[PDB]
Amino acid sequence: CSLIPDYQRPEAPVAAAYPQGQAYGQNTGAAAVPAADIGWREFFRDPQLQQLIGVALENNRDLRVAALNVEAFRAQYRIQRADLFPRIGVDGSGTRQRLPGDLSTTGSPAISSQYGVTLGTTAWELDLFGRLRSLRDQALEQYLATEQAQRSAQTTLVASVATAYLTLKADQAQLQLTKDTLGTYQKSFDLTQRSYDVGVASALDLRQAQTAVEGARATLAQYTRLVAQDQNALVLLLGSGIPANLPQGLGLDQTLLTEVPAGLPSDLLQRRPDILEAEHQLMAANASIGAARAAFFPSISLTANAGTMSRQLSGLFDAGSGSWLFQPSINLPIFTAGSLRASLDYAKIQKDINVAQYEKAIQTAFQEVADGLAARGTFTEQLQAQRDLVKASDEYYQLADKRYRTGVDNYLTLLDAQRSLFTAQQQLITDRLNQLTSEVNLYKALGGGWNQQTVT
Amino acid sequence: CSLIPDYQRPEAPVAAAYPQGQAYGQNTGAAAVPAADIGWREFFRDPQLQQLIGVALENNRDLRVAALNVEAFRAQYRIQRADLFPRIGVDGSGTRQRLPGDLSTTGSPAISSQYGVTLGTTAWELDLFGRLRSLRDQALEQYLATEQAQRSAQTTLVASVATAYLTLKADQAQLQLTKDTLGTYQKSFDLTQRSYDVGVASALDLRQAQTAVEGARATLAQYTRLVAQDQNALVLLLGSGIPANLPQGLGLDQTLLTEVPAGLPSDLLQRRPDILEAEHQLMAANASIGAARAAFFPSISLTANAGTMSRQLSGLFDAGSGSWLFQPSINLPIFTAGSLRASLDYAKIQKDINVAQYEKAIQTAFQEVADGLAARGTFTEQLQAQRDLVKASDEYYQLADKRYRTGVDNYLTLLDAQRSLFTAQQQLITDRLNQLTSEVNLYKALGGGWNQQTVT
Amino acid sequence: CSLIPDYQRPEAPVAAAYPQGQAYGQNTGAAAVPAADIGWREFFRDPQLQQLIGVALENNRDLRVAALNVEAFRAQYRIQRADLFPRIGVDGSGTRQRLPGDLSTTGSPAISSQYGVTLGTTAWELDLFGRLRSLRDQALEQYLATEQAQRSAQTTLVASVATAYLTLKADQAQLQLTKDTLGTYQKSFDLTQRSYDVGVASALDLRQAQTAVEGARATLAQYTRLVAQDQNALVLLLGSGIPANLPQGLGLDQTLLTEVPAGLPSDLLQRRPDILEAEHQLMAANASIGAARAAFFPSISLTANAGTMSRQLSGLFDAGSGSWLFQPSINLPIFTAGSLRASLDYAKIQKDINVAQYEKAIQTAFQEVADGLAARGTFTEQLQAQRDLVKASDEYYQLADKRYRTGVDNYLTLLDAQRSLFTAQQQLITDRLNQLTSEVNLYKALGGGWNQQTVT
Repeated sequence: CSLIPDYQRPEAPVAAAYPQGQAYGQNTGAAAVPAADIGWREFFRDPQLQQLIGVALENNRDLRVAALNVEAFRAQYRIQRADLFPRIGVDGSGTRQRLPGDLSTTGSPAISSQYGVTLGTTAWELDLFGRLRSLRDQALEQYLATEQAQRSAQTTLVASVATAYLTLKADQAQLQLTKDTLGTYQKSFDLTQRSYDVGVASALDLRQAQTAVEGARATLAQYTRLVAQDQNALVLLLGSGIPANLPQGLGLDQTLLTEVPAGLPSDLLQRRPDILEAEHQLMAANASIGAARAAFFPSISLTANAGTMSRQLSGLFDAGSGSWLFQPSINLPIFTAGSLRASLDYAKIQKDINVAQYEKAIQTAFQEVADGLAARGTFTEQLQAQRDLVKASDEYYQLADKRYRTGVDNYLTLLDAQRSLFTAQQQLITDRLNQLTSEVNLYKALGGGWNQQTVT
Repeated sequence: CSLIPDYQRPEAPVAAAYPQGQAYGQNTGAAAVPAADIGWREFFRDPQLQQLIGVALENNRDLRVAALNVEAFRAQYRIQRADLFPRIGVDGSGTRQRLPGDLSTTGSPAISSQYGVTLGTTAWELDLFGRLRSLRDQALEQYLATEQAQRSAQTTLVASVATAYLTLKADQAQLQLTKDTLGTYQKSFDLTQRSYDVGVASALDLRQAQTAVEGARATLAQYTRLVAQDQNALVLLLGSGIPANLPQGLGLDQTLLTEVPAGLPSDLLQRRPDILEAEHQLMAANASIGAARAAFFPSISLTANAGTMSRQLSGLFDAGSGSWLFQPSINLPIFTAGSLRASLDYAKIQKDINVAQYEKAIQTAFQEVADGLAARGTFTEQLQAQRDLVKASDEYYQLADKRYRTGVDNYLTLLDAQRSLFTAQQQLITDRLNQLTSEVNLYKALGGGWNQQTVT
Repeated sequence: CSLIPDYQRPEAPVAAAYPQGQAYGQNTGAAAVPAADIGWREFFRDPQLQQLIGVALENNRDLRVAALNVEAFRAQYRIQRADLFPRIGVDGSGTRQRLPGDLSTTGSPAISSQYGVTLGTTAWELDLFGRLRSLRDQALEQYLATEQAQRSAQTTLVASVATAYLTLKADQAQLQLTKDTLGTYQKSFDLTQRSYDVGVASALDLRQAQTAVEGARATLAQYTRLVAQDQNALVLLLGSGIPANLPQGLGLDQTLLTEVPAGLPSDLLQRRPDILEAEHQLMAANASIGAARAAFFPSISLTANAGTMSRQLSGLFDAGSGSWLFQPSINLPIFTAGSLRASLDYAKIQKDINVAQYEKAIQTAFQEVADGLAARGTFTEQLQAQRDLVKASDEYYQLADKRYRTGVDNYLTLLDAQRSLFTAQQQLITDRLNQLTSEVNLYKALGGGWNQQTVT
């Protein structure tokens, strides 16, 4: 017997379609090559990023823990596996008691005694109704779950490494942008000083100019700090130092990511690792019901022997001192005070809990992918507008500087255009960061980067 | 015996009063109907929200896990409960050994053997000094704790659902506000273009105008994204789709929430579920001391029988083969190497730990409610000022546009007034969101929304 | 025997040096007095903070849990310790069975029986190959780990208390700054009203002025809220009320912190408590290998007696009813179905897992200190620039107000200078907060504030 219930994978409690509305492109339906199947070496066009990910998979201690845990759980399966087979040792026993007259063989106070090197099993449980086999398959599903948890952990690592790298690249651009800008404010301030010296620019003009310089200096210090803290974050996720002979990277203006396709909600159940994870736990919960069911049914047990017994140690390995034992022990529970029913309620409840966690994982997955698509339907429009804003801000700036130098107009307008230009450029860098990050996370949420190369 | 210590609920280590200072309204003292007692159907005036909460309580997988866990722990109580009663089975034994001559009945190598279908108990522990009863009441308090954890989980769910909904409603307003505003910037830009074509507005004016348009376009894309991600967040907390025939909602200008009263700090100990939770764990810790104390005291045990024994299987259900057994086993420990004292130290330490966690929960609760009241004493002033800022910003805007069109004044002033108006309106929406959120959280922290209707 | 493997502390998988680059001061190399050794009473120059920390160490429930847990784990060690010594009780047994004729002494259905108050041990495991001693030293390392976790918890508490206090002091300054500023906007608005009444200032001027007033009012309400919520946060971390007779504090302009030295990366392995923590867990993992190894080797066991036995209860404490028992039981496993190998794989895997967690803790520590130094190499430049920005902003303001009052220039410039001044001052307060916080955290990450006074 196996008393394990049949397993029916529960109904995905999400909509058949990903959402629609103003924020999303049209649903692309079924995907020839699911996003879960696209290798990260392919998804990440930047060759420098690729190597970094590689380093991280080799060296990152959290992922290393996740792989070790797969082994831990296999070892656990191997323990339960062994449990269906008899433990056989060499049991060298030896009683030597003094009894009183009213209990002795003689009738006066005697000293009886025995000895016995044997070979056999004690209390071997014979798995007729399948308590152990159930516990075993429960351990197997848990191993399988832990296998999925590793893949999950990897996809999380890939996403974090790419993000840490992109964040670095962003802040490096902010810093460089700030460098150039400070140079320009210093230049403008010097021109304005020569003008003030010569009688033309006002003290107010000069203070305004100074104001732009100092604000830019402060931002410079900030981004210098952020760039460095980004490297520290990346080195941590790598689990070792930044390699010394990287290929050249790609700038954020270039194309960094492969378009990965939406797929259908239903692909998550076959392809996202933490959903499979949760499913395995459910199947483990389900196997544990078997165990609790078997506790009702009769329970075979067995001690078995062969060896040499004697009255004194000296007669042990002497001819015809041979000994053996054979002893079955069938047991059928009849009255628990509900204990066995309660243990069975417990196991079913545990299954129900895992149904619900499995549903949850599905729901979470939907939400994250939906959000990914909300980003994908909106960031192209946003960057396009933000780029227009930079361009116009820049035209605004060119005019305002000219109108100021020429005496035609005031410093306040120049100051206004300078701020507008600098904040738009910073913001443009951030928007591009956020849009890259949304796709990275979308790739992770579809089923991510477990594969190095695309699987056909 | 029960060797469980008397339980004295520890002293609430918080101030008798909620704080005072510039940030708070006067303490309202004792509350006729404690906030914990106000049903969410009453606290939440918005009928659309009400249904959404309802959907969430039916469908949310995390709360479903919490309820299942209550059952899990009841099942656990039922196990310990059963443990004070004898396990009675049908134990069909059967030895068959070969002994040597110096051990046999004969004096030459013999094969002895027995068989015996019986009915009785093995090693039934008789609970004189109460080890089991203690373990049992420990399981009962844990069940009670888990009951409180569900209520806690519900109050967390109510708070999150209301928040997710309000956040949606806020972003919907931001989006609509942005829509209108873009329309106005487009309109202004077109007017400024006709003016430029006709010789009047300057190129600078035109660039400035353009600048407002593009910034507004970018914000539009952003809020379109946020509105959608908000729906995704709400659908997740609901644990199913947004229903298809909702009542009409209420706008954020309208009255959304019932005024809930402060109460006294002391109400938290009778009414906040995670404080009661922590208390039950403390009472469970306390019950476990009983268990460890009993390990010192003597320990009755019992095997009992009735059945049919025989020398061969064939004589089992034959007349007068009747058999029975009765066997007590009192045991008083005398020398542990401190083990039993250590086990008792452990249990007391575990109680102390739970005293401290119970105190903590109280302290956390105080802090959260205090913060709630800091919000309640300040958000009315803040919104009032922010509304004034909108009004004045709007007057500022009307004038600046007029002065610009009329040639009386420059585009920079118009641009300044346009930004001031738009950021104040956005900020006003956010402030109202934050103030609603503070009360929602305050309601949760007082003891929340476990009840559907107000309890009298 | 101890079958525990030799322990080699793993190689610190971080760079020999802390990072260099634009963000960092030169590496200061080895430190005469490591930062871990500087007492918090010394590191924190503010006497009011010092007392607050003191209060927190006395009263904070989380740290109290951490200390109790050290005791819990010592108790656990004491349990395993006791396990190498024999449990000796008083075992008052007593069988009374009815057998059938074919099993009885007589040959017809008899009722045999025995009784026996004794004193001795049951199944005392004799630790030849060291299963128990291993389990014991595993419990000792776990105790040691938990000891380190307390220190860690303290250093976290010190850092949080200082931070909560600084955050309070910051917001108090923001609030005061806002108070003064509002006073100035009200003053300016009144002057502008008298000007408008008298025919000179324009309606636009007046609206602009109003705008500054209302924005300042809203900020006032906000910081009033934040100041209070900060106190609530501090009171929580203290685990009791704010004392009633504090020394006077220090303002944020003053010197608050001792310069703590970098040290070398290598100091973290001897001095950061959670790294030592992780090491102890590793040494515990390592000790558990011993246990699993011993399961292969033979296994001595022993029951021993002295007492009084009899055929009837009435003969127990009668002369020459003396009884005793002596019974060894050596056992060597021969066939497991790989179970014992699997259990040994498991224990080694568990060691490997702890190698990796130990490495991780080191890596995390490096990252946090590196970040600390990135702050230390950049915040002096940043504050210096931000201070310049305040100064210039203030000059800008003085001029703009003068040029406005005098009819020489417009309100927009005044408005611009007013915003620039107020946001720079707020920002300056925040930067100073962040820079203080970085050093506080840097001190914590080096090895923190376990010591009250500097250790020589």
